[PDB]
Parts: sequence; C-alpha cells; structure tokens
Amino acid sequence: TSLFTTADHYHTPLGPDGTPHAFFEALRDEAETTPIGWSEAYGGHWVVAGYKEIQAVIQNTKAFSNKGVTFPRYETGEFELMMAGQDDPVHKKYRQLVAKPFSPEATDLFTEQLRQSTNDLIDARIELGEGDAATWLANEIPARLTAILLGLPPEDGDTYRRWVWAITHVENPEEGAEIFAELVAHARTLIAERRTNPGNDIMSRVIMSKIDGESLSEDDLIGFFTILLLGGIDATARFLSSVFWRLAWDIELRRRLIAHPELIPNAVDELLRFYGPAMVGRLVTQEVTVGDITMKPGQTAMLWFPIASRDRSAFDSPDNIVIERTPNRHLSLGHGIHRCLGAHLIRVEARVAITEFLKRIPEFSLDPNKECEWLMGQVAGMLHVPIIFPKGKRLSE
Ligand code: HEM
Repeated sequence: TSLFTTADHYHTPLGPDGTPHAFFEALRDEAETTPIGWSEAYGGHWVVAGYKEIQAVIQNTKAFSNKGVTFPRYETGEFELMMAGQDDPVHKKYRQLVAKPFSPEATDLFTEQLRQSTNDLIDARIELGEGDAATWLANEIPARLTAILLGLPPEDGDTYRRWVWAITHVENPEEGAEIFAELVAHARTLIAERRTNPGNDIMSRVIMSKIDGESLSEDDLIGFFTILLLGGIDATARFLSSVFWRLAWDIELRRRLIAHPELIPNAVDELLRFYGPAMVGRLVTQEVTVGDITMKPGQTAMLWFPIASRDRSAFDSPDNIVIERTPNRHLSLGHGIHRCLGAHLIRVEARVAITEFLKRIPEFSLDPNKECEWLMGQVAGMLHVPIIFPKGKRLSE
C-alpha cells in the first residue's frame, strides 16, 4: 500500500519521539519511487513530495495558482490572503508595497531590541527552574516583535494567538469565522487610528500607500494586517518551539552551538531545513503533467516541503542536523515569487533567541513530569515544550 493514499498534513502520525519525523522519513523513502501521489483526504488531492517535483510546481505559476495557498482554506471570512493568496500581476503590485519595511535593512533595526526582549523574557522564569519554552519564549518573542511592527500592543499576545488559532484550526465554523471577525473589528480600529495619527510602523506605511495613484481600500488593509500577523506569529512560534525542544534533549547539538557561536547562523538554516513548519497548496488552473502525473483544473496539489527537505537527491545525509551544511537550498521558506517575506527576519529572530537562551541557560532538559505536544496542520511544530533547568539569576528587574 502507499503512504500517500491517506497523507493528511493535519493528521501526520507521530512517532515515539513525539514528532511526525519517522513518518516523514518513510514518506521520503517512498517518494524516491513515486514523488507525487494521490491522497483521499479532503475529498482527493495531490501530495507532491520530491524536491524536483516541488521545484517544478512552484516555478510553474501558469498552471499552479496561489488561490489554493491554504487547503483547506484558512478562515478569513470574505477577505483573501494578501500576497500569499494572489497570482501576478496583482501579487507583485501588493508585495512591492511592503518590500522595503521587510528588507533586511529595515528589520535589522530591531535586532538589539529583540535581544533585550528575549533577555527580559528569560528573566521572567530563570529563578523558577522551570517553564514551558513554547509559551514562555517561543510564542512571545515573535508575537511581541510582530506587534511592534504592526503598531499593536506587545502585551496582548494572547488575543493575537486566539485569532490565529481561529484562522488555522477551530473546527466549528461559526467559532472560527466569529473569532476571525474579532480580528477584523480590531484591524478596523487600528486602521482608523493610523489614518489620523500615522506612526513609523508597517501598517501606517501601507495605509498611506497607493496603487495606480489610488489609496488602498479598507478591505486591502485588513488583508495586509491579517497576512502579516499570521506570518509574523504562527510559523515563527512553532519553529522556535521545535528548536527549543530539540536543544533540550540533543546535548551534542547544544554543546556545539555553545562552543561555536559563530556557527549559529548556519545552524539556524539547517534547523529551518529540518523543522520548517510549513506546507503550502497550489490550485491547478489547467491540465498539467509533472512527472508521471497529470493534474486537472480545480484539483489541489499540497507541497510537502518537509519531505523534499529530506530528499537524498538534494541533500547529503538528509536525516542528520549537519550544522556546517552549505549551500543549504531547503524549501522551508518557499521559492520563487512567493518566497517568504519574513525570511531574513525569522533568521534573525532564531539567531537571537538561540544565542541568548544558550548564553543564559546552558543547562536544561525536558521536564520528565509534563508532556510535550506537537501541533499539526499547514504550520506544524511543538506547541508545548516543558523544560527544567538549574535556577538562575535575572539580568534586570
Ligand atoms: C519559521 C518562520 C516562517 C516560515 C517557515 C514561513 C514560510 C513561508 C512560506 C513557505 C512561504 C511561501 C508560500 C508559498 O509558496 O505560497 C511564505 C510566505 C509568506 N510569509 Fe513566511 N514563513 C515564516 C515566517 C514569516 C514571517 C516572520 C513573516 C511575517 C512577516 C512571514 C510573512 C510571509 C508573507 C507575507 C508571505 C507571502 C509572500 C508572497 O506571497 O509573496 N513569514 N512563508
């Protein structure tokens, strides 16, 4: 039988370590024979697993549209996902609006603020000898930075996370769509505020932008607010969560990063290749053949980046975290026109989070009396990472 037949990104079998990795490795093995397979989940769709097959699809925008970027579609009411859910020429026009603020140069001005914030966060529990690395640190670092970027209150991470939960999971329609509406209500308030009292944040910038000389509609602005809050907060928190979990038990990886801080940027890349949370969809717009498979219009193809990132044709020793790996052309941040807008930013956030955490708490391990939990979906990673460590001292407060 085939692992593709029941492949489902929201229901990936977990191995004894609590991750979907044993399954990903088995699927990677089958993909060497069958790089694309049909899954009966979600009414029938294609699962693209080979690295070259994903390349092939992602590069063919004529036949594979981003109208199917999320599948099943994320709950955003009547709003489309800004940039992510569009094809050119529309997609390019909107992305040029936010390209500067997201340029490495524009985000790098937050680097030291990130370091300080990460250290202030660690201070909150270093004296306690225990904490859930995901909720205490991984969820907070990107949520607080994203907040500041969008001109939102850094302290309300919990309300933002609830909106994301609704958008990506919450199985009850009414629920998910009603909570997404709460995000919309808040966006509208924020937009009206910035309209009169502009700031230096990204929302203020797009609010004052124009396409074809005309100002953006409130719907377009809510669209930007949404995709940026989701991007900045979801995958980033699940990726950092998975990295803290890995460093909690992998004493070998951990000691090397402490001994060779200079290898951290490279390691972050390798860790992005191994724990990349994302899987993305494409809507088929015309008959197209990729490998042995011919897809039909209206069908959906899911790009299983985690499998391709383990393709022996593209990576030597794919199942090992080789921190000195270079070049590392993983597909965790996409490729082509939809590349992740937040690529440099997640790299800096991880670099900073890892560096300061290991500097502050070099010794720690998973809590033997509390459970870890892995969230599945289009953005997958550890949701809870209870750890313990010797009690330490705050830097401030
Ligand atoms: C671990 C962190 C992250 C991962 C693994 C990730 C992954 C991705 C992937 C796979 C794409 C391309 C989707 C496609 O091919 O259609 C993408 C798109 C996008 N990401 Fe990220 N992302 C992450 C963090 C971020 C951050 C920090 C932001 C917040 C600004 C962000 C903003 C976006 C945007 C706006 C797009 C749409 C790009 C376009 O369609 O042109 N991402 N991301």
